[PDB]
Amino acid sequence: KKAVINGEQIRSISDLHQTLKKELALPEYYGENLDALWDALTGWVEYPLVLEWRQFEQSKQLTENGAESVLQVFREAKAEGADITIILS
Repeated sequence: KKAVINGEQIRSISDLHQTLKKELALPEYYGENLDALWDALTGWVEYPLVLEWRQFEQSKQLTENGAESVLQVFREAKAEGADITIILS
């Protein structure tokens, strides 16, 4: 699939969990964190996936580790075995 993080519209990590829940297509109980996300990517999302993380600054410093976490997982998937392309530029 092709996920895309738009920090230009992400008001807070709240919209982030929705952007991943929208691209990855997560369910309602979606933990919206590195646990449910990692649980998803590693058993929910469809690879090869494209995590085009646009503005990774906004939303990331606005919290403590929401964007940097969904990312530690996205990358953890393309690393361990997942076939995801984590982009940030």
